[PDB]
Amino acid sequence: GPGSMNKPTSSDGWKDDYLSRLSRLSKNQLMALALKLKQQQLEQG
Amino acid sequence: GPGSMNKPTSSDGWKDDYLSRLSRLSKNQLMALALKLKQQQLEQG
Repeated sequence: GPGSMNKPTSSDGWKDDYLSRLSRLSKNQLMALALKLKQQQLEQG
Repeated sequence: GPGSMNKPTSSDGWKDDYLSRLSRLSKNQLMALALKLKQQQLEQG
């Protein structure tokens, strides 16, 4: 395997781990994260 | 024209309205929003 995780690399199974980790943030922290994500997708392209 | 600055100081106010609207979403919906932003910033740039 690729590491401690049993899942294959580069597959869309990262989305379940992203929802798993996102739920752990406080209300201010999830807002700071989503804002930091939003400004990146605006400055790209 | 020159690339600097990437934007003027004007119209930074979208960020405060983005925080204001992000706080209104349910636990599942704020994660769907952040995931929709994440897959875009991974495909872009």
